[PDB]
Amino acid sequence: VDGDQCESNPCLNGGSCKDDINSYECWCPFGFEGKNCEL
Amino acid sequence: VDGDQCESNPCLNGGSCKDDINSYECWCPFGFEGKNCEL
Ligand SMILES: [Ca+2]
Ligand SMILES: [Ca+2]
Ligand SMILES: [Ca+2]
Repeated sequence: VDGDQCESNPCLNGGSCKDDINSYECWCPFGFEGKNCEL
Repeated sequence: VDGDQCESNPCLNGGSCKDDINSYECWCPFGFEGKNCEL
């Protein structure tokens, strides 16, 4: 089944990665935004 | 704001880089150590 899309640490800047099905979400610290916390 | 300090792949020897705020961390394979898995 689907693997772990967080294994590559896609979330920058201390963001917490949650694995989804063929995708991932980043939970960013306050005041970082963007899909990977890059803003 | 803060950039991706994993730019340029600082972790050696198969290590995995995680971007933090103004810093990065490496996970290193068993048998390797140092900040950048260089020891
Ligand atoms: Ca997945
Ligand atoms: Ca390099
Ligand atoms: Ca960073």
